[PDB]
Amino acid sequence: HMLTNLVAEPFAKLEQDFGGSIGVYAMDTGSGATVSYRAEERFPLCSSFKGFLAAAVLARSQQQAGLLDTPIRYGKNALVPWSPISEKYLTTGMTVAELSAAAVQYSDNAAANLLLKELGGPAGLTAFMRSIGDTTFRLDRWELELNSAIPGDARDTSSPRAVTESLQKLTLGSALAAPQRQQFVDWLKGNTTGNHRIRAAVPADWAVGDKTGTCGVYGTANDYAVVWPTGRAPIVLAVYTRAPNKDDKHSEAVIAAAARLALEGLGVN
Ligand SMILES: O=c1cc(CP(=O)(O)O)c2ccc(Br)cc2n1CC1CCCC1
Repeated sequence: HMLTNLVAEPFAKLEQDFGGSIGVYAMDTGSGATVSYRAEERFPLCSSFKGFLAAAVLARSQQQAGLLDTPIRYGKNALVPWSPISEKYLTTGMTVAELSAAAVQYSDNAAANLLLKELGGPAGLTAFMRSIGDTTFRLDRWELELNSAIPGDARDTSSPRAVTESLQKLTLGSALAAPQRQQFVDWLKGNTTGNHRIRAAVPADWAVGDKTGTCGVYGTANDYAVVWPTGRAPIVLAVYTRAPNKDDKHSEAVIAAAARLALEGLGVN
């Protein structure tokens, strides 16, 4: 609740050094204690929607047996920049399960767009988020246009608090059936793109699943994670940044430092 104040001045100093805005929401699932800094502001999702995309695919797999094993074929024209798995299987195709793992663990853009098409596009993923009680999340566009991160534009945004609340529901709550919940957790744990973000703030003997996002403009980048500290209940957190100038650079170091301050606020140093 009021752990925010153990670290509200440290967050203001971090954001001043960064030269932009940092949004943080962290929840101790044991006590319900929370740390919030700009937790209600909108930040561009960038690639961070791909974790929710995989969760929506897993949800649909509860109603559509065989969905995950469905082979998907795609042409050269489906490849977009940063498609490091899907480019290796262009001549063969991949299963829905494989595309979901590529979208989560490599942030694969072709895979993301192919899975968006299966769900009925950005409105389809937005519908899934509404179905679990998230009224903040909006996806509007596809890869790569959703990365514009225009100041003041609500398109393709959510808030750190809504991302944390939704992540808790999907990974630890009852939004997915048990097998689907563990598959989502296992994809997040195998992510390869987040070593310099939240993961950099967590001890090596704690389990962590995360999903990154990097727009590449307006100092805009983010990460959300579930962390299993030993001997206590899991922590769910979201760290989002943006900056006023198109040329402003994101900082992975600032996201790690924000994650450290959120864990210090919850008393999990
Ligand atoms: O779509 C992505 C995906 C990633 C990996 P994540 O978003 O951090 O999960 C990414 C990473 C660093 C940076 Br700079 C930019 C990125 N873009 C936008 C680019 C503009 C053309 C090429 C893709």
